[PDB]
Amino acid sequence: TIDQWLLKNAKEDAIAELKKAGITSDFYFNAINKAKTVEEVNALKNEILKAHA
Repeated sequence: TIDQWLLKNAKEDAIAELKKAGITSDFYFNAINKAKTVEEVNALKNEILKAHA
């Protein structure tokens, strides 16, 4: 039982506060859904800190 996988939950609760940080790229926001859990969504955001910029 791992339907939680699909995710699609932290991508909006996180994008709603990251779009203000300035990062407006779509390569990170779109990949925010591929995340597995909330730790994977917020985790990808921490990657833009280095992977990007």
